[PDB]
Amino acid sequence: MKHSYFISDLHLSETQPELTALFVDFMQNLAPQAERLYILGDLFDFWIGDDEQSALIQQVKDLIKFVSDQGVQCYFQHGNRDFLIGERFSKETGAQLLPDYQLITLYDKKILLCHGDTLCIDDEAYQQFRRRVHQKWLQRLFLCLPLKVRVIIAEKIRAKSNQDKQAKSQEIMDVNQAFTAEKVQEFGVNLLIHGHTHREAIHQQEEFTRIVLGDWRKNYASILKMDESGEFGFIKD
Ligand SMILES: CCCCCCCCCCC[C@@H](O)CC(=O)N[C@H]1[C@@H](OP(=O)(O)O)O[C@H](CO)[C@@H](O)[C@@H]1OC(=O)C[C@H](O)CCCCCCCCCCC
Ligand SMILES: [Mn+2]
Ligand SMILES: [Mn+2]
Repeated sequence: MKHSYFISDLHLSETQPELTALFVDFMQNLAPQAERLYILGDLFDFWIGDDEQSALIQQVKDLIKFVSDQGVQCYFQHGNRDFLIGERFSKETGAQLLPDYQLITLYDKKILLCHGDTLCIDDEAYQQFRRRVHQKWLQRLFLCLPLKVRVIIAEKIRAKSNQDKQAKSQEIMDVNQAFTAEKVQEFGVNLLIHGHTHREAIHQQEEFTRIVLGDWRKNYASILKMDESGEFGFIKD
């Protein structure tokens, strides 16, 4: 039974070693038997450049490389927490980098993949911040700074973002339905998979189905599985 997995929004961090354990069990016991593994952003709590080094980072890279070298096709799509991942991280892990939208053909299904933050177009404060940090010239500037200063910048940008979110309603921090519907029509799909919005769900709209990967918490790993029988669903337990 050929099958593939979809995960996102793990936000791996030394502060939370409960998820890393869940990630190790998934990568060592289920991922090797998969045909493809897609990681749709927010694998790390934050990413400040491909020269980051730590016991947790070298662990996570190893798990991806071990799954990849066994013939599993691994893909990474950027999230908002780790959009700085580049060509070096891709070579070290085997995970091929996908653009912010990617149409795939899997098990006779046309599927649109994105992280999910580009669909929250009513969060205008976030979208303006997203346009700035995605400019290549400023990213080259940021990566020229020493490793230690970028971490504090990241920890404080994280800190501000935690404040601004409590200033926002839940509506504008979720996906705009009309825009999301237009995306699906642009790519000609009946199936859309994304993360970012934290709320694991499967919405069976009339025109299409929208699968939402949830956050990983200490007691739950959100893992979507599709197989060649055309079924899909989240690995419970
Ligand atoms: C080239 C520069 C490199 C910088 C490297 C950055 C390294 C760290 C990046 C991770 C931070 C990331 O969490 C910020 C973010 O995206 N938050 C949005 C998101 O909230 P989450 O909890 O992360 O899901 O989802 C929420 C719902 O959609 C959304 O609301 C949040 O958006 C925010 O809260 C952002 C704040 O509203 C504004 C942020 C301003 C902070 C400083 C801006 C200065 C611009 C810096 C330019 C150099
Ligand atoms: Mn996100
Ligand atoms: Mn996230």
